Amino acid sequence: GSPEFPEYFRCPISLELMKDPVIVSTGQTYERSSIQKWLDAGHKTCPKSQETLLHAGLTPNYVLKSLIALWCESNGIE
Repeated sequence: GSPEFPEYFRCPISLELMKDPVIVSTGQTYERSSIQKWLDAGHKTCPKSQETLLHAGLTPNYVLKSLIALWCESNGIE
């Protein structure tokens, strides 16, 4: 029983959790402030195993916001 999950709720970036979650190639959905922080730096690899995103384009994924927004409501996480 551990609250460990890559997506859906908290970001694996720094356990900040996401509000507006952004999808990128490779199918990652993390918070823009965490992902685009390093993607903008010129890198395009996932934080999991460094799966090269190849095409670095930020596609806003609205599926997760209502979910993550639910979890940071349970615990004030950021």
